[PDB]
Amino acid sequence: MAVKKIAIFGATGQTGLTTLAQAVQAGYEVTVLVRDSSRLPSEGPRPAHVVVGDVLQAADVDKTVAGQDAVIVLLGTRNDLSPTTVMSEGARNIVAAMKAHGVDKVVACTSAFLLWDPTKVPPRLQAVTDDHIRMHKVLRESGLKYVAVMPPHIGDQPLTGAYTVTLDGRGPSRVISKHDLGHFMLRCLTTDEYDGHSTYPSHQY
Ligand SMILES: NC(=O)c1ccc[n+]([C@@H]2O[C@H](COP(=O)([O-])OP(=O)(O)OC[C@H]3O[C@@H](n4cnc5c(N)ncnc54)[C@H](OP(=O)(O)O)[C@@H]3O)[C@@H](O)[C@H]2O)c1
Repeated sequence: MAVKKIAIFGATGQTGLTTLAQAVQAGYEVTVLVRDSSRLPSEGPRPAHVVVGDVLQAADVDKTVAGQDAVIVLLGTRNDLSPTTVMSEGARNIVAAMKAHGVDKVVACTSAFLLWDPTKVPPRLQAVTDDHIRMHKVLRESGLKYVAVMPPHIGDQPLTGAYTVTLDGRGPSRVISKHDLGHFMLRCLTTDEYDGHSTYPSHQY
C-alpha cells in the first residue's frame, strides 16, 4: 500500500520548498509544520495542511504527524553554525509523535559528513555536524523504518531525476541539486530498498 499522506518538517528551507512543491505536484496530501507561514509561497503547488508551530514543541509536532503515512525531515539551521540541538531535539519529538500515531516511515536529511571520514569536517561545520550525528542516532535507534539521506553540497541546479545514489558517500560528484535531493526524498517513499541504510545522492550537472 502506497504512501499518500506525508508530513514535511523544514518545508520552508531551501530543500524543503522544492520537496514540498514536488510532493504536492506528485499527488501527495502534504502537511507542513512552519514557524512562520509567510515563508511558504503563494505561487505553485500548495500544501494541503499547514500547522503553525515549532519542532521543539511536542504538541506541535504531534499535531503535524497525526494521521500521516510517512515523514520527511529537512530541518536545518540556515546560516547558523553555532552549537545546537534543534535538529536532534526535533527528531526526538518526531519519533515520539510517530510512535504515538502509528507512523513508521521517516526519510531524514543529515549530511555526507556522516559517511566521509569523520575527522575531515571543516571546523566551522563541526557543531552542526555533531547535531546531525545526534539526530541520526535518534532516528536509527527509534527502530522505525528510517532512510538516512546524507547529501554533499546542496546546489541550485535544475531538477534532473538522473542523479546516482550510493551507500558509502563515494559517487560521481560532491554536489546534489536541492531539487534532485527533494526528488530523492520522495523516491524513498515508494521503495523499501533504502530502509535502514545511509544514502548518498550526487550528480555531475
Ligand atoms: N547547505 C548544504 O550544502 C548542505 C549539505 C549537506 C547537508 N545539509 C543539511 O541538509 C539539511 C537541509 O538543508 P537546507 O539548506 O535545505 O535547510 P535550511 O534551508 O537550513 O532550512 C532549515 C529548515 O528547518 C526549519 N526549522 C529550523 N528550526 C526549526 C524549528 N525550531 N521548528 C520548525 N522548523 C524549523 C527552517 O524553518 P524556517 O523557514 O522557519 O527558518 C527551515 O524550514 C540541513 O540539516 C543541512 O545542514 C546542507
